Parts: sequence; structure tokens; C-alpha cells
Amino acid sequence: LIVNVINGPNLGRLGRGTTHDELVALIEREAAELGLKAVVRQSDSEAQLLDWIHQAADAAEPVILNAGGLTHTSVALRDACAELSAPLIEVHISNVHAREEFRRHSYLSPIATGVIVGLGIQGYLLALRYLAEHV
Amino acid sequence: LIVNVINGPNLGRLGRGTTHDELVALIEREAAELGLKAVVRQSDSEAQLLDWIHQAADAAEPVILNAGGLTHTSVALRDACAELSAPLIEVHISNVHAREEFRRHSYLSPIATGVIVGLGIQGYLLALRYLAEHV
Amino acid sequence: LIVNVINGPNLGRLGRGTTHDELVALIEREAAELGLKAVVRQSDSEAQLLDWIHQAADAAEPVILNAGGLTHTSVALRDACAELSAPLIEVHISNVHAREEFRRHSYLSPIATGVIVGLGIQGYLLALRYLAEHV
Amino acid sequence: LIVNVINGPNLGRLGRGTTHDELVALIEREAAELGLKAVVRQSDSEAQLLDWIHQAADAAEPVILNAGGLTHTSVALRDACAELSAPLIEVHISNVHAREEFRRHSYLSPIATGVIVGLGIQGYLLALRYLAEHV
Amino acid sequence: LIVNVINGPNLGRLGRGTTHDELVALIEREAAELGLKAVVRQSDSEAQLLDWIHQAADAAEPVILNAGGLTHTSVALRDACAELSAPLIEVHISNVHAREEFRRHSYLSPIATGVIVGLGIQGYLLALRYLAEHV
Amino acid sequence: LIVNVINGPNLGRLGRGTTHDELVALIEREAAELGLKAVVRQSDSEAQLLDWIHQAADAAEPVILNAGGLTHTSVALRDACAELSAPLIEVHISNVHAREEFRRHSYLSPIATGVIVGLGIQGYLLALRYLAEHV
Amino acid sequence: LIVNVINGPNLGRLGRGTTHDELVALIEREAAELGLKAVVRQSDSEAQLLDWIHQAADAAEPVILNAGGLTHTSVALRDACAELSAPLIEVHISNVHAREEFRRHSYLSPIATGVIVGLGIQGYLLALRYLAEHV
Amino acid sequence: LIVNVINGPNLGRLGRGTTHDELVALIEREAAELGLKAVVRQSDSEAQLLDWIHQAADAAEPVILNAGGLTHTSVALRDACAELSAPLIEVHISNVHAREEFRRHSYLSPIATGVIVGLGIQGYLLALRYLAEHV
Amino acid sequence: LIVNVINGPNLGRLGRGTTHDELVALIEREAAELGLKAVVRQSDSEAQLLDWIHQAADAAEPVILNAGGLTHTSVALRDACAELSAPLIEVHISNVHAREEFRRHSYLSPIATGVIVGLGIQGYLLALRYLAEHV
Amino acid sequence: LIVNVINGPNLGRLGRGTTHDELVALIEREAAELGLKAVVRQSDSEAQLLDWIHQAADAAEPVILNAGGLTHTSVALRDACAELSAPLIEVHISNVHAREEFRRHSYLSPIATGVIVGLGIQGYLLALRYLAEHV
Amino acid sequence: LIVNVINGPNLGRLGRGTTHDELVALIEREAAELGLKAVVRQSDSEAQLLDWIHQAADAAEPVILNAGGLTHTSVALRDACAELSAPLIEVHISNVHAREEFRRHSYLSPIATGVIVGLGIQGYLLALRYLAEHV
Amino acid sequence: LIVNVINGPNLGRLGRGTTHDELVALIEREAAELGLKAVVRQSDSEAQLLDWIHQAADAAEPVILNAGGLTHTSVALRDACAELSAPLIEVHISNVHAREEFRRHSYLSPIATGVIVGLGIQGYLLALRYLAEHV
Ligand SMILES: O=C1[C@@H](O)[C@H](O)C[C@](O)(C(=O)O)[C@H]1Cc1ccc2sccc2c1
Ligand SMILES: O=C1[C@@H](O)[C@H](O)C[C@](O)(C(=O)O)[C@H]1Cc1ccc2sccc2c1
Ligand SMILES: O=C1[C@@H](O)[C@H](O)C[C@](O)(C(=O)O)[C@H]1Cc1ccc2sccc2c1
Ligand SMILES: O=C1[C@@H](O)[C@H](O)C[C@](O)(C(=O)O)[C@H]1Cc1ccc2sccc2c1
Ligand SMILES: O=C1[C@@H](O)[C@H](O)C[C@](O)(C(=O)O)[C@H]1Cc1ccc2sccc2c1
Ligand SMILES: O=C1[C@@H](O)[C@H](O)C[C@](O)(C(=O)O)[C@H]1Cc1ccc2sccc2c1
Ligand SMILES: O=C1[C@@H](O)[C@H](O)C[C@](O)(C(=O)O)[C@H]1Cc1ccc2sccc2c1
Ligand SMILES: O=C1[C@@H](O)[C@H](O)C[C@](O)(C(=O)O)[C@H]1Cc1ccc2sccc2c1
Ligand SMILES: O=C1[C@@H](O)[C@H](O)C[C@](O)(C(=O)O)[C@H]1Cc1ccc2sccc2c1
Ligand SMILES: O=C1[C@@H](O)[C@H](O)C[C@](O)(C(=O)O)[C@H]1Cc1ccc2sccc2c1
Ligand SMILES: O=C1[C@@H](O)[C@H](O)C[C@](O)(C(=O)O)[C@H]1Cc1ccc2sccc2c1
Ligand SMILES: O=C1[C@@H](O)[C@H](O)C[C@](O)(C(=O)O)[C@H]1Cc1ccc2sccc2c1
Repeated sequence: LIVNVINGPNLGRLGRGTTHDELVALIEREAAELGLKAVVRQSDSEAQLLDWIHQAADAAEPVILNAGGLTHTSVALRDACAELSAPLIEVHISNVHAREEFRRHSYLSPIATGVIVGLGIQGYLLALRYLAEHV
Repeated sequence: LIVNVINGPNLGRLGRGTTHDELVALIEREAAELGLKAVVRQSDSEAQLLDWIHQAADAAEPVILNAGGLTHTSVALRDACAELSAPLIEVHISNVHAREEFRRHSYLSPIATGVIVGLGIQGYLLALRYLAEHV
Repeated sequence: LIVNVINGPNLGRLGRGTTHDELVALIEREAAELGLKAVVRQSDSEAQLLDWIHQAADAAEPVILNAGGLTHTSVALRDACAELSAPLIEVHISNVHAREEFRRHSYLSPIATGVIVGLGIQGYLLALRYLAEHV
Repeated sequence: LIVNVINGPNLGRLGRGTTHDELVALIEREAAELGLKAVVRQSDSEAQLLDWIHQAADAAEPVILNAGGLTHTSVALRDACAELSAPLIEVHISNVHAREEFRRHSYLSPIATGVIVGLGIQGYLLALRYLAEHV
Repeated sequence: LIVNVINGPNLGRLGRGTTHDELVALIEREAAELGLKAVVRQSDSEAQLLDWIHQAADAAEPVILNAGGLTHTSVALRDACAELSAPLIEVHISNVHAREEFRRHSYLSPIATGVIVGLGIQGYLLALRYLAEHV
Repeated sequence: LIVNVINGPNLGRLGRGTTHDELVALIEREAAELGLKAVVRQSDSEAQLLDWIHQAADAAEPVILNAGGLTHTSVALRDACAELSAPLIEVHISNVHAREEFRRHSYLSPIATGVIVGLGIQGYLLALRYLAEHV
Repeated sequence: LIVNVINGPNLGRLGRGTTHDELVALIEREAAELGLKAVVRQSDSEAQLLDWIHQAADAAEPVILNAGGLTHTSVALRDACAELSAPLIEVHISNVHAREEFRRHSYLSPIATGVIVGLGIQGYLLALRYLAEHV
Repeated sequence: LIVNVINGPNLGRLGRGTTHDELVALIEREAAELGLKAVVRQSDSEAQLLDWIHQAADAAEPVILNAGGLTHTSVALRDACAELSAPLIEVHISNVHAREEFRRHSYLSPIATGVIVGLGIQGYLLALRYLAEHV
Repeated sequence: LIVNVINGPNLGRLGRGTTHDELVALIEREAAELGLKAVVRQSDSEAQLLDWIHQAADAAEPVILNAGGLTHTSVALRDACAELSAPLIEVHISNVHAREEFRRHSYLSPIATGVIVGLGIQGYLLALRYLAEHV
Repeated sequence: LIVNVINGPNLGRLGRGTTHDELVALIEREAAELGLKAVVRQSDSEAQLLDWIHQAADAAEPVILNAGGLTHTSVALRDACAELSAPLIEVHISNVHAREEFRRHSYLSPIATGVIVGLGIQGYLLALRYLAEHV
Repeated sequence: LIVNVINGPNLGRLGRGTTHDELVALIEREAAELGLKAVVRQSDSEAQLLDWIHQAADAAEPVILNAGGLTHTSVALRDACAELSAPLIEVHISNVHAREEFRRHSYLSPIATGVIVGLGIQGYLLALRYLAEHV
Repeated sequence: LIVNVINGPNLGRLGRGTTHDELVALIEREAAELGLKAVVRQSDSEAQLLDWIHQAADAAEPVILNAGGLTHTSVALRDACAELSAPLIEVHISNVHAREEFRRHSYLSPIATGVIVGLGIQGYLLALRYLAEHV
């Protein structure tokens, strides 16, 4: 049943129109409809994100990860994610390919099962649906 | 109602386990469930793909495009796609970021609404669901 | 008398304000005024473009070529053009140097007699005038 | 017995001193001497080349491929060739390493069994002899 | 009526077969035929070229510029040219794309209306004709 | 009659299944069948390889060269080879294009008549056959 | 009145001759003389820096930021800073252009109002004076 | 007392809202308030700029330099500036890091004491204040 | 006597066969045998690592550092390490040169006394022995 | 018992304060203490180094290799080393990462078990201790 | 008899121990001893340097050129020098290869007969001696 | 009195019009005229070249070195040359800047006193004259 949705730096600033609280609500509802339980967490702290990924590795739970700016910069986060035995879906709200060049490289994409970008907050819900149809 | 799903070179070879015919069947069924009509087309010919994209531009219809190898190589296809006024969702079955470096660059991604990779054939169905919730 | 004007992919979409049909009309008129006969052809198919270039090589006729996106991508088209014994003038309607970086490289320019960009549809007429004053 | 020899764009222009027709004759004769049957095909159309490669994959037949300019540019052709279970020998008539830098990169060489360049039309005959001694 | 034609370093050396004096004569004649007045100036001094460009910016007059080697090297000249409100047409006599790699980059092309290269001295006359048909 | 076959560093380690001694035997036999005399030499010493190439230049004899790792690294060997007036055929047993990136560059290929890679030890025999049909 | 001065990693080590405490004293005094109130904060924690930047965005207050090593590495910090509606002045004590190449790139400079480097601790005081004369 | 403020090409065009004459006035006033004497000079001529820098080197006077486009292009200007024994402060009015990539490289910054960009004309006044507090 | 051994992100995950607790035990034992006292610390938090490095700089104690993914990414950690007056030995358990290209660059190696990679956990013990023989 | 220590070009010049003879003495003593027999060899000749590596491959003996300048340049040496079935430890006396950029790339490191740099001559002794604890 | 020695920007600053006046004296004396007449000129103005090179081209006289910083930056100077029919010897006083990377590229060296660097002022005298022995 | 002139690979092939023997004769004569004794040596063996450089380092004698292809490739030769306390003059007969790009980089030039290229065999004689006037 359990899927971890992990949001990295600055994702707490959503809607400052959907807020991060609203995003959690939307995800929890969709997960329930799909027969899943979503655990949604957000932090601006890389160490905190690492701890959540370590917990998902120890529990063999899937992860939907939007690492924010750390997507483009953190080898440490990639290394934690490499431990995951269940699926890892990378999600970005914006189309990172339509922006600055530095955003078009991800340390996570090569080790992710798959990647959804540019579909807004619905990307998280689509990632949930992938996991529901593959469990 | 209408969404065009356009598959480029080599996509006719799927399952030679899901075949291209089965993919069409799956897409048509999901579209029907979502209240859409999917028109699925495949060609190994760039000129044929261009014609289908031109038709979607003239009709102001959305496109889900898996251009195959042309993703990485064709400016002509990007230019045709730039004419689309409705959404363009790029889909790849494989995780192109986990493969050769040349596959990590797309001429289409910068002009697409969004991009789904690595989620298998379900990526097309998720793209349909995005379009259904945004119409 | 004879000059071949060859337009590549997407050039049939002009004005969808001058249409491709209007462009042909303008070119034919100017050619007539210059004492030339312009044969204007357009295709989205690389193979078709190659055939037209092969015919111009066999006839030792000049070519004004706007290869569209193939300018930036096709070695095959460059190789066909390398056979031309008469002048080859590359024309682009837009200023390809004021756009994306990938548009600033042409496989054709090194083998062309010369290149006109950014002067709109008048570029074709200026190319005709070059050929008229050099015949 | 059967070996497919596939020639890409511009190879029909040979000798416009050996013509493409003469090349076919030479190949068929050598194949016969080696106890093989050579099926020689040429097209300026990438889609046509893809279809021939798909047929060789379905038949588990070897391919001697001179893709012309598509060697340097086509991921789609590489992807079709990756399906071949029998040997793939890349042949170029000219020494592509003694020419422009862009000719020194091939999308096909990494997936080919081997590569012969610069030995003229005899390269095809040597490729046939490799296949005859390895069958 | 007025068009400024500005030639940069080494252009005074033309024909040392058309000389720079002959070029001025040819341009003035063509301008007269087109109903324009051409003011042709040449200098080996970047500061002098800048002053002429500043004058054209203050007068809102078009410029046909062949900056010679400064095309490839001068940000200062680009910055002066960015002030022009009327059209800027870059002209090179030689096909700069058929020469050394450093000649294939221009600081001016991205801010020019358009660019003519490789058409010899006729390039200036064609630039005049563009300006005459667009005034 | 005489063809020099020169093997560079590590080629003495073949089969430590064909050994270098067996390779010499195979080459000598094929040469005899073709009406040639093959002189096969191997050294791990660049200076020794240079001396053999100098001798072939002084005698105007062809060379089949597999320089081993020096292919990718030695300008001195390229310079010696540039003196050869008779054909130079570069041979590699492995497909150097299917390996590390550094193996895809050769200092020798631009000055070779042609290049055979990935066809195993038969590559040497095919090179002999090229030389026999071109003498 | 309020300006936030935010110092990143290692800036607490100043003078271990001006210490970080002395820097705060100097800044507070200058701000008072200029009719401003400076709030000076330092952390080695990226998450803490992000929180301070988020607070300045919510309050529409200017920021003088010396992000230390994060200048060169953190997309997350750039993204937080992109939310600021008031001016952002980047300050470095050392001349980062006179040091290692990696220090000559900043993720912050493109989104900053301006940048002062190499003027020592006086750079902060000059940034304050800019803000005082622009309020 | 004496500080040289040297402006390079195109800086005479300021306000064609602060004009170069107004800039001189503002600088002279601020210098007077700081107990300095500012000597402000502008030229579009690199040779003239070099002469002014040579004079400042011979007099051991500080320089505030805004070299305009020569910042990005002139080794000669860097070499003249390397002779200065007193401080060299590079100033740019615009934020050169928020513009084209070529503007993000300066030949002067590595040899300058420090660099101020993007603070408008106030940058010169802040540079003066640095020099006043360090004399 | 005192040596600080500092482990960065993900090193707490060792053996999830040697665990991080076992590593501490092994290091403490070897240090004791060498007449040293090892203080072993691990954190996933860059700020925490910085604090430990600052303490070692203030105490003039040597450091054996395995920064994990921060090796490849953190300028802040390099800057903290640059303050160390005693030796800094970089250790990696895996051979970072046999892995992805991004792992072959370290911000720490240029400022380290030396570097041990690929020798497993014994690398830490060898680093201790270096420090014991150099004290 | 047997470990081969192989030193490449210029290592005979050590101390011209530890000489190469002293290095051999130190290594032999440490090996004896560890229950190993060290065979230490040095040559300025790549061919000689290759022969020693071939002997170690045939004997399945470990190698501690300091290839000197050949580390950065020789594919032939890498290829010989790839044959080793026992461990290969690369040692450099100097910290090659603190020097010129060309020294930061090694053809050997990717195929080595591990690498020790910058620990002086003690690096060889530490490599011996690794081999003793892993036999 | 006549050789032109042309010095570019900043060369007038020599000895501010040999001065530029002393350099002229030394050159004139050596030229006289060699049976040549040296005409030595220096300017900080690119236009002036171009004029001197144009005069040498018109007179078919050799040139010894030390272009100072323009060596690395000026295509215009290269283009003027390309007109010279007599020898062009590039001289630099300093060893430009032992300095910043940007100094290791010269626009002039590819078109020069030869190049002398790092031999101090004697380089000019050696260039004279080359010209004397080749006239 | 003593100067070592060391020629690397392929230099024994000179005139196969001046031969290497003639070059030795010319050098010895010029050295005698200058009051020097030239010891001229040539080898195709890097190890032999290293030994000669080691001897010159031990004797504190100057070296004129034309390393042939090793100029562009050998770090080992650079490292031997770095030991020289007397001057090192690099000489190339050809203008290496007018040839292939790989020839425009030298491992030796940064550590040489100076470099002469493109002046033919006279370059060695000019190098001798530099050493004579600086002893
Ligand atoms: O941090 C990010 C950027 O650094 C990434 O390049 C893209 C990114 O992760 C994404 O689009 O999902 C984004 C999160 C992101 C996207 C939109 C908003 S609105 C307020 C915050 C916020 C954060
Ligand atoms: O052509 C492609 C590659 O050139 C792309 O890089 C990726 C790609 O478009 C995708 O994964 O969707 C793929 C289609 C693709 C993927 C799997 C199969 S199995 C038989 C055909 C086929 C085609
Ligand atoms: O295909 C192209 C682009 O791929 C090229 O980079 C530039 C190009 O060839 C040119 O500007 O002439 C252009 C044709 C081009 C330009 C404008 C229009 S409006 C409808 C079609 C169309 C096509
Ligand atoms: O198209 C090609 C070029 O684009 C490739 O770079 C090399 C190439 O495939 C090869 O040499 O075999 C060549 C075919 C080629 C070579 C010689 C001739 S003469 C008339 C046509 C033709 C085609
Ligand atoms: O200076 C130039 C070169 O630096 C540019 O790369 C190209 C260029 O501007 C052009 O071809 O118009 C050329 C002018 C150019 C072209 C031909 C001649 S013959 C005597 C002078 C001269 C100058
Ligand atoms: O040295 C080489 C490599 O350095 C080259 O990149 C490729 C190469 O020359 C080739 O494949 O012919 C190879 C010889 C080579 C190939 C196979 C074997 S098995 C024992 C030795 C050996 C040597
Ligand atoms: O961290 C930094 C470097 O990583 C940056 O490249 C430059 C930098 O931010 C700056 O010069 O302001 C510097 C702060 C910096 C500068 C000097 C000192 S002395 C003790 C600490 C410290 C920190
Ligand atoms: O020449 C320049 C550009 O080439 C530099 O990249 C930036 C630059 O020096 C700066 O911003 O100070 C600028 C001067 C500059 C800035 C604004 C204006 S408005 C009329 C002239 C002018 C000149
Ligand atoms: O984080 C790291 C990678 O990011 C580094 O590139 C290499 C690295 O520091 C090293 O090999 O020591 C590694 C620590 C590393 C190595 C093996 C394991 S098993 C569970 C954790 C873990 C951590
Ligand atoms: O040749 C080398 C350089 O080319 C390598 O880049 C580094 C290197 O192998 C190492 O430091 O071990 C060094 C050997 C080296 C190091 C120090 C000295 S003192 C006299 C000789 C010598 C040789
Ligand atoms: O301008 C130059 C630099 O820009 C070049 O990179 C090298 C250069 O041309 C050379 O060394 O000859 C030098 C002239 C040079 C060399 C030494 C001095 S001392 C006072 C002036 C001056 C000028
Ligand atoms: O080996 C070399 C090339 O590899 C270098 O790039 C340049 C080089 O050292 C030089 O020109 O002095 C040359 C020696 C060189 C130059 C001319 C001839 S004619 C017969 C041999 C030979 C060798």
C-alpha cells in the first residue's frame, strides 16, 4: 500500500496557486482512490531528505521524488536513491527542459525507473497511478 | 474529444511483449474511459510524421508524440511541433536517461508541455489522463 | 535560363502572411523579369529533395535551396549538393543567427557559393538576381 | 546462404567509374563464388532502409550496410540495426577518417560486428568473405 | 533615401580585381537606380567605425556593414550596432562558412536584420535592393 | 610480392585462442595463395616499430599495421607512416568503436588507405586480399 | 528601513583580521548612519540560509548575500533568491575572478541586481549604500 | 588625492537617462566630498585607453575602469592594466552576468583589485568610496 | 596522538558487510596499536561536517576524510578543509576512477596531502599508518 | 609471497632525498616484515615495463605500479595491465591532483584495484600492507 | 636589404631593463652587421599596425612582428599579414607557453613562416639572421 | 662550452634535402664559430632520449631539443626536462602551428626557456647563438 512522496528544497513555497498543503491533500485523496497510502514529506534540508530515502530503502517502499534544486547538484541524494529496491519516479512540476541549461541535467534520472516533468502537480498523481498499476 | 498519438520510427517493432496493435487497443480503451477519442498513428517516415503534426496544428488538437530516434536528431520535427497550439506531451517507453548519452538530448522537450519517460507503455495512458483533466 | 528553387520541410506551411503558393508566384515573376525560368519545388521528404538535387547536378543547373530543418542535420543533403557544378545559394527566411544555437550551424553553408538569411522571402529574389548577373 | 547488402542515400550516384549497377554485379558474382546469395538494395529514403533492416532482423540474415550520410546522423537507423541477431558489417567506400571531422563519427559502428572503410568497392567483397568464413 | 555602407579593416585593399574605389562607384550607381543615396565609408580603425555607426543610430538610417575581421572579434562594434533602430544588413564578400572555423562566428549576425555572404561585391547591391523594397 | 604486416604492443599476447605464432602462419599461407610474400613482425617497442616502417618506406612496400595501443597515442608512429608511398592498411582485431571512447580515435586512420576493425584475425587476411587485387 | 545581510558557509571563520562579530558591528553602524536597519545572519546550513531568504521574500526586504561556497554550487539557493522582489546584491570579500576557475561561476549573479567582489569587508558597506540611495 | 576614471567604447552614448557629461559631474562631486580629485576620461579608441592607463601606471594612481566591450576582448588592455601598482577597480553599469554568455568573461577581472557590476552609475561612486577608505 | 576520521553522507549505510559501527571499532583498534587516538564521526549533514573540520583546524589535528558524495560537489567543504594546518588524507572505499565520470573529480584532492581510493575499509587504516609514521 | 613493484620513467632519478636504491631497500624490508617477497624493478623503457607486466600476468602475481609519466599517456601499458588477474595498485609519490591538469587523468586508475597518491614513498609500503592483509 | 620590425601594443613600455629605444638601437646595429636595413616601428593602434603591414605587402618586404596582445585577439591583423609575399617571422619576448592559457593561441602563427618565443630581445636579432641567410 | 642537441623520432629520416649527418656537420661548425662544442644525438627511442636528458641535468648543460612527435605526447620527456637547470630551447624545423591541430600543443614549451619553430634547420643554429650570447 505505501508510497513515499518526497519534496526537496523550496517546494514548501508552492502557491506563495496550489499550496504544498493542498498538494498533500490532493495526493492523499488520489492515493486512497487507487488503493494506496501516500506519505508526503517536504524538507529544505538535504540530510533530512537522505534520512527519508534511507527509511524507504530499509522498508522496500517506492518513492516519488521531486528533489528541487538538488536534482541538478546532489550526488549524495543520488547515492541514497541507488539503494532503493522498489521503484523511484522522479517528478518535476515545471518542464525543466524549457528552462536554463543547467536544469536539463539530473543526477537522479539515470537511476530512476522513470521521470515525469512539466505536467504540473498532476505529475505526482500520474506517478501514483503508475505505481498502482505495477504493484 | 480528439487526441492524436503519433509514434515514430521503429515503434511498429514493439513486441517482435506488447505489440503496436495491442498498444493501439490499450490507448483507445483508456481514451474511451476518459471521455476522449484517441487517433493512433505510426510511421517510420519523417515526412509522414510531419504531415500528421501539420494536421493536428490545423485542427488545434493535442498530440502525444513518441518520435523514436527522431527525438534526438530532427529539427524538422521540432519545427512542425512548434506550430501546435494545443498541448504536446512527449512520451518515451524506455528511460532515455539511463542509456547512451546521445539519448539524453531531445529537440522536442523544450517545446513540449511536458515529458514522460521510462514508465513503459503506461506513459501513453498517463499522458491521456493529463489531457483529460486539463480539457 | 533555368534555376531550381528547392524548399525543404515545413516550408509548405508558410502563411498558415505569404503562402508557399504566393512565394512560387513571386519567384516566377522575378525570374521572368530577370530573363530566367524558375522551377520551384517543395517537399517534407529528404529523399524527394535528394532526387531534385540529383536532377540539378545531372543538368548542371543552379539551385537556390532552403532546406528547412535539414540545413542543420542532414549530411545526406550536403553530399547530394556537393555534386552540383553550377552555383548553390542557401537561403533562409529567418535570421538563423538570432535564434537557438543549433540553428547557427549549417551542413550546407561550407559547400554553398553563398548564403542569404533573415531577409524574408525577398532572399529568394535576391538569390535569383545574383544568378542572373553571374550567368 | 543469404546476405543483405544495403546502400543508403546518394549511393545510386556512384560513377555519375563503377556504377551502382556494376557494384551489384560485382557483389552478386563474388557472393556466388563464396557460396552465398547477395540481395543488394539501395534507397535514398530512411524509411525504406529501415524496412529492409527490419526484414533482415525478422529473417535473422546478416547485413552489409553502407548508410551514406545517415551513418553520421541517424539514431533511427542505429535502433533498427540493434535488432539484428546476425552479423552487421558497416562498409564505407571512402576513408571517412581522412575527411571532415563530422564523418569520423558513426552511430552504427558501436553496434556493428566490424567496420571496413577506405578500401573502395572491394570493401563490400571483403565483407562478404568475412561472412562466408564465419558461417 | 540614405543608406550607410560601412567597410572595416582591410577592405581598402580590395583589388590590390574590383578596387574599393570601384566598389563605391558600383554601390552609388545601384543606389541611384533604386532611388536611394548610398554613403560609403571605409576604415581600418574600430573607433572610426564606431563613430559612423553612432551617427547612423542618431539619424535612424540603415547600415550595410562589412566589418572585416572585427566581425569575429569586436563586442564594442556589436554594442554600437545594437543602438540602430533602422535595418542592419551584414555583408561579407567571401563565404565565411567555407573558411577557417573562427570565421564562422559573428558577433554581429545575431543583432542584424539579415546577413549575405559569399556573393562577392554583388552582396552589397543585393542588400541595397532589400532596403529599397522595404522602405 | 612483398607485404609487411606489423603488430605493435601486446599483440604477442594473443591467445594467452589464436596465438601470434598461429596468426603468422595463417597470414603467410593466405599471402602465398594470393601470390604475395608476407613478412610479419611484432614488437612492444615503438622504436622497433618505427624502424620497420622506415624500412618499408625505403623499399616502397605496403604495410598492414595493427599498432595496438600506440594507434591512439603515437604521433611519432603516424609521422613514420606518412612517409609510406605504398598502401597502408590499419587493422584492429576488436571493434574499437564498441569500447572505451579513447579507442575511437586513431592517429593513423587519417593517413591510412583504409581501415578494417572488428573482424578478428580475418581482418589481416582481408587486408592482404585488398593489396593483391590492387597490385 | 530593513536590509538582510546573509552570510553562508565558513563566513563564521573570518579572522580566525576582522571577525564575523566585528563585521556585524561594522555593518550595523554603517546601516544606522545610512538610515537603515541591518539584520545580519550567518549559517553553515543551506536549509537555514533558505529559510532566511524565504523570510525576506515574504517581507519584500532586500538581501545582501555572501553565500560562500554555495555561490558556485547551489541551485536551491538560486531558486529561493529568484522569489525576492526587492534587490539582491551578491557580495564576495575575495576577488573570485583571481582564483580557481570554479570560483568564476555563480548561480546567483544572473538573478542578482548586482555583484561586488574583491573589495573586502567594505563590499558589504558599499552594498548598503547602494540600497540606501535607491530606496 | 587623484583617481582616474576611464570609460571605454560606447560609454559616450549614455542617455542618448544619465548622460556621460552628467556622469562626470556626479563623479567629480562625490570625489570632492570624499577628499579625492577624479579625472574622468572616455574614448572609443583602444590606443587612447592604453595611453591613459600607461599614464596612471607611471604616476602610481588608482584607476576605476569600465572598458565597455573591450572588457571581454582585449588582452592589450589587460597587459597595460597589469602595470598598475595602485588599485584597479573594474566597474560595469549593467549586470554582465544577466546577459549573453560572452559578457560573463572579463580579461580584466583577474588582475583587478575588485569588480562592481549591475549597480548602475552608482557603481563608480562606490568604487570611489572604496579608494577613499583604503588610502 | 589525535586523528579525526570524518565520514560524510551515506557512510552510515555501510553493511545494510562491514557496518559503520564495525568500521569505528576497526579504526579505534588500529589507532591504538599505532599509538594514536582516533575520533570517528559520521554525518549526512554538510553543516555538521563543516563544524567538525573547523574544530580540527582550531586544534591543529589531522583529518582522514571520506566526504561521500560531497567529495564531488561541495566547494564549502573544500574551503573548510583549506584551513587545516595538519595533514588531510582523502579516503574512498570504492575506486572512484572505475565508476561514473562525475566521480573522477574531487574538490578535495587538490588540497589534500594525499588520497587513497579503492582499497576498501583498509584505506582508513593505511591513512592512520601514514599519519603515525609522519608524526 | 611475491609482489612486483614496477617503477616507470624518471623514477631512477629519485633523490638526485630518498634514492631509488634506498626505496628498494625500504620496500624489501617492509615486505619481509609482512611475510611477502618484493621484486622491485625500474625502467625508462615502455617495452621493458610491458614485459614485466606480462610476466606478472603469466604468474598471477600482484603488481604495485608507479608508471611515472606513462600513467597519463600510455594505452599500451593499460592494455598490458588489463591482463592481470591479481591486484593492481597504482602508486604516485606526489599528489597528482595538486599539479597540472594533465596529471589528474590516469589510463591505469580505472583498471586498478585501488590508487594511492601523495603519501610519498610510504605509499608503496601501504600498498604492500593492503596486499598482505588481502592474501 | 630592407626588413620591417613591427611592435604592437605595450611594447613602448619596455624597461619602464632594455627600453624600446635601446631595442631599436640593438636591432639597427645587428641589421647593419648582417647587411640589412631594419625599419623599426611601434604603435598601440591596430589601425597603425595594419597600415605598416599594408606597406610591407605593397613593397614585398619581410616583416618581424611582435603584435603584443593583438597576437591573441586580432583577426584583422592576421588578414593584413596574409597579404605578405615575403617572410613573416612572429617574435615574442616572453615564453607565451609558460603563461596563461589564452596566450598559447596566436592568430598569426599559422600564417607566419616561423615563430620565436621566450628568447628575450635576442629573438628579434635571431629573426634578422634568419632573413639574412635566406635572402 | 658544451651544448647538447637532442633529436627525437624520425629526425634520422631528414633528406630521405639536408640529411641528419649534414645537420650534425652544420651544427658542429656553427658551434665552433660561436666558441661552443655541440654534442648532437638522435634516437627514435624515448628511453634513450630520457637518458641523454638525465646526463645533461647531471652535468648542468644546456639542451636544444627537437623531440619530434614526442613533443605532443610525452609527459615522461617533459618530466626529465624539468630537471634541467641550464637553458632548454625547443626547436621544430616545420611550423607546427600551420599544421594539424594536435601539433599546436607541446608538453615541452611550458618548461622551455624558449621555442623556435618553422625556421628550418637554421633554427638549431639560432638556438646555439642564443646560448652563446647568454653564457
Ligand atoms: O526547485 C525546483 C527547480 O530547482 C527544479 O529545476 C524544478 C522543480 O523541482 C520543479 O519544477 O518541480 C522546482 C520545484 C518548484 C517548482 C515551482 C515552484 S513555485 C514555488 C516553489 C516551487 C518549487
Ligand atoms: O526508438 C526509440 C529510441 O530511439 C528512443 O531513444 C527511445 C524510444 O523512443 C522509447 O523508448 O520510447 C524508442 C522507441 C522504442 C522502444 C522500445 C522498443 S522495442 C521495439 C521497438 C521499440 C521502440
Ligand atoms: O524550417 C526552418 C528552420 O528549421 C530553419 O532553421 C530556418 C528556416 O529554414 C528559414 O527561416 O528559412 C525555416 C523555414 C520556415 C520559416 C518560416 C516559416 S513560417 C511557416 C513555415 C516556415 C518555415
Ligand atoms: O555518402 C557517403 C558519405 O556521406 C559517407 O561519409 C561516406 C560514404 O558512405 C562512403 O564513402 O561509403 C559515402 C557514399 C558515397 C561515396 C562515394 C560516392 S561517388 C557518388 C556517390 C557516392 C556515395
Ligand atoms: O576581412 C575579411 C575577413 O576577416 C572576414 O572573415 C571576411 C570579409 O569581411 C569578407 O569576405 O567580406 C573579409 C574582407 C575582405 C575580403 C576580400 C578581400 S581582398 C582584399 C581585401 C579583402 C577584404
Ligand atoms: O592493443 C590493442 C588495443 O590497444 C587497441 O585499442 C585495439 C587492438 O589493437 C586490436 O583490437 O587490434 C588491440 C590489440 C589486441 C587485441 C586482442 C588481444 S588478446 C591479447 C592481446 C591482444 C591485443
Ligand atoms: O567561502 C568563500 C568562497 O567559497 C567563495 O568562492 C568566496 C567567498 O564567498 C568570499 O570571498 O566572500 C568566501 C568567503 C570567505 C572569505 C574569506 C574568509 S577568511 C575565513 C573565512 C572566509 C570565508
Ligand atoms: O559597453 C558595454 C558592454 O559591452 C559591457 O558588456 C557592459 C558595459 O561595459 C557596462 O554595462 O558597463 C557596457 C557599457 C554601456 C552600458 C550602458 C549603456 S547605454 C549607452 C551606452 C552604454 C554603454
Ligand atoms: O558516497 C560515496 C560516493 O558518493 C563516492 O563517490 C565514493 C564513496 O565516498 C566511497 O567509495 O568511499 C562512497 C561512500 C560509500 C561507499 C560504499 C557504501 S555501501 C553503503 C554506503 C556506502 C557509502
Ligand atoms: O613521473 C612522475 C610524474 O610524471 C607523475 O605525474 C607522478 C609521479 O609518477 C609520482 O609522483 O609518483 C612522478 C614520479 C616521480 C616523482 C618524484 C620524483 S623526484 C625524481 C624523480 C621523480 C619521479
Ligand atoms: O604584450 C605582450 C603579451 O600580450 C604577449 O602575450 C607577449 C608579448 O607580445 C611578448 O612577450 O613579446 C608581450 C609584449 C611585452 C613583453 C614584455 C614587456 S615589459 C613591458 C612591456 C612589455 C611588452
Ligand atoms: O617529427 C616531427 C613532428 O612530429 C613534429 O610535429 C614537428 C617536427 O618535430 C619538426 O618539424 O621539427 C618533426 C620532425 C621532422 C621534420 C621534418 C622531417 S623530413 C624527415 C623527417 C622529419 C622530421
